[PDB]
Amino acid sequence: SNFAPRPGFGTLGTKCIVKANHFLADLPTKDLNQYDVTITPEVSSKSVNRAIIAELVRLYKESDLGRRLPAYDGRKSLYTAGELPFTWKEFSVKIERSYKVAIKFVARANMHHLGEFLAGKRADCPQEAVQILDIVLRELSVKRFCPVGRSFFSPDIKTPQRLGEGLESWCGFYQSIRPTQMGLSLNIDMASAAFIEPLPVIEFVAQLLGKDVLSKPLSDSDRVKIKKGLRGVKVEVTHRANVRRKYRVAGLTTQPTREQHTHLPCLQVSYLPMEACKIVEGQRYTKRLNEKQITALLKVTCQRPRDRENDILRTVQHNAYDQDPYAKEFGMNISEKLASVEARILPAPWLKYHENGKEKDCLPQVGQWNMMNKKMINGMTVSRWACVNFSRSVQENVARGFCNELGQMCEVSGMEFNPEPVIPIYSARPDQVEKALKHVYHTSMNKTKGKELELLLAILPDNNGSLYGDLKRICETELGLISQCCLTKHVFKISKQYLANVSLKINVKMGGRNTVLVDAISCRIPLVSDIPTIIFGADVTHPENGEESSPSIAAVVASQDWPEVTKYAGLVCAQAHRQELIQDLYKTWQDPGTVSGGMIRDLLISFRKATGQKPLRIIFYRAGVSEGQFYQVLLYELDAIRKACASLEPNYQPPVTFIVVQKRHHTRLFANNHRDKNSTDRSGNILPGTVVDTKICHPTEFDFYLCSHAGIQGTSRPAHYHVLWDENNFTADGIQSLTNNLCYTYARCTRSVSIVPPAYYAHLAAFRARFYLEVKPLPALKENVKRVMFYC
RNA sequence: UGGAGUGUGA
Ligand SMILES: [Mg+2]
Repeated sequence: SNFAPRPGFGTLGTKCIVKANHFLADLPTKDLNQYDVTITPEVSSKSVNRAIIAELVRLYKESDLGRRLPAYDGRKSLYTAGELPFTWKEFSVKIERSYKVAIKFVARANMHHLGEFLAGKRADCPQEAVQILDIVLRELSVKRFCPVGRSFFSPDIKTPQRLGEGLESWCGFYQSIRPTQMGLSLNIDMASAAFIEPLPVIEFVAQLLGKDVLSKPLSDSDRVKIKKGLRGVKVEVTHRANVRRKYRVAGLTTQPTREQHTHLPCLQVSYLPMEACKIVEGQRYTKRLNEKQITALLKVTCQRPRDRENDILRTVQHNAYDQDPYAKEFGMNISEKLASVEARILPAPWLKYHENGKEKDCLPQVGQWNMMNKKMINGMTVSRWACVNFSRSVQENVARGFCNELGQMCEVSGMEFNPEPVIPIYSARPDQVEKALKHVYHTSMNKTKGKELELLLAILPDNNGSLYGDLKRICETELGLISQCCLTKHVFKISKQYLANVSLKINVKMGGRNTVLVDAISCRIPLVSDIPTIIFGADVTHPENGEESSPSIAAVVASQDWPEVTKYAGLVCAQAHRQELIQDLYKTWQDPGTVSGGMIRDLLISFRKATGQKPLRIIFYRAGVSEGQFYQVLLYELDAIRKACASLEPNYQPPVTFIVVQKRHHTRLFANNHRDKNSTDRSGNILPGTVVDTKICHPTEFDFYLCSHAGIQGTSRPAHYHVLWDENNFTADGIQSLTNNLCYTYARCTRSVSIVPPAYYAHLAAFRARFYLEVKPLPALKENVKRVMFYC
């Protein structure tokens, strides 16, 4: 069947007005038609095909096209308002390479279907009409800019400037039409991406290396880095007077020119000298940025909400959609004002802390609170602990003092940290991590009469490198320990807030919890606390662009303690490259008969063992989907859940509520009045816990926008929750309030988070599991670690 | 790796 229809509109919270970045578009009625494109020989170059089509149009616009102006998608589809006076005619295009183009009328799209879908009278989205409108709107943007997909950004509009290590950053908008509740919306939003500067090869190499290589040949690592950076760069020769030929470069010779600047190897297309070549403008940097040039872009793309709103308004008026021939002929009419969306600021929930404290309750003012005069619900009275000093700057006395300070902070925050460790702290070196870990574990087990450790405070260096991952992998797949790796800078500079955050982390890293909603304690949460429910969360973390070697990791967590649900236990796996499903939610093989598996079954069994009873309802929070596979993901990951529940106990099919969360979109909400105190306590974003479900949401399906976090800088992007499946029959107010309330139960922070802790923990587990691989099956987690939040 | 929050809808 189709998705879950929207049951209604929310009412809770104080009314307020925000401004979205969606611009109303009025659909035309011109009987738009699509004409197929066939070019022989076949070339997969979108720019070349577009140029060929443009030349064909210029040649034969008044010949047999009837003065009708086509709109070409770029690869295979051509759209024209009305109907051309011909059906199947072929035109020859000579660029002098010659091409043969075949054009045939395919079918006629229906704008009335788009109107019916936007009016809420059906549930099927006319992808054809939406794509035709998008392409006819973006023809002029493609012509005037450099397309990178749905974003057309070019220089001389924001003065692109230096980024770091050669490549720079460009600025511009992101345009994508979308069918919303109020009608078609042009989702214009500012965007930026990295570009390679048109610099000579010598200058670019010097900037990337940050030094001079006039007389120093490159090392193996330097050569590998140069090849990785330069793989896929177009360069043009400049030594010739009037030969503007281009030579794509992917391989570099291993020998110098003599075997000018002939010492260094010359690029191979013969052997093109690297001293008389220039990088072609417009190239895009692949892979991912480094830690130094990511922040340089962050200082560019991170601007105030008012500045971003003004930039979007300026960009929309700069395109002038009311003047371009494509939209004038096609009947398009785009507005130039931000939608005045009404919102609702949901109230913050009451948090209950331990009775043994001055403050037994807390009301988060602006989405963040403090632990002063409060104690955790559950201390864990850690008794056995040890420390490893993987650093040389810090001394034994300094490390012992840091441990004592952390313990005192834990005790005053509500723990019972042991004053003295099992074994005296000793300093090792960051290369013998395995030997140090086995030595510490074996010594601790030899002492304390064969009782395992409960914690391991590790002071690893600032830029350790290949050390944190190895340490965590060994401790969580070969030893079975719990570690609290810290950095040397914070050990040297002790701050009470840092100690409190570390205490909050190590409380939940050893069982128990530190804060609970009063509604959860009082068994008063709508449609949750009435009967036991297990709240799941999934996330699939794909590797860095082209990384076939490394597989993709999927993680699934689930709440484990009922009456005050805060404790999530998760499992991880490794599946095929760039796979958008989770093949390990259920697995059946032959073993004498057919023993089952998967993560759903294991987590349900763990929940049953932990709380004494099987869960009665399920609330699934999926993440990491790309909007192109909702149907497939829902079908597979709901059939897997049903089969896992059936296999565990017969006739056990609890209701499920499949909700997909994703923050990767370009829907921004701005404060209606920037001169008023209705925004965050800073000079920035809108108030936390504000819900939007009108005028920018799906016309018929069930979704909402929730900005539950207090943005610290830049324009905070609210999360998007889409309820694909709903068997509990959640009301709009109930689901919005529940999702907002969970955001206040994050273990590691004393603030409200943007996405739900289920999905956030699933993402953290998936990101952490990348350190375990060293083949399709990941190493098995130890049995003393899977029951505790090792990832937090 | 104290933490939340800021850049890509494959
Ligand atoms: Mg994720």
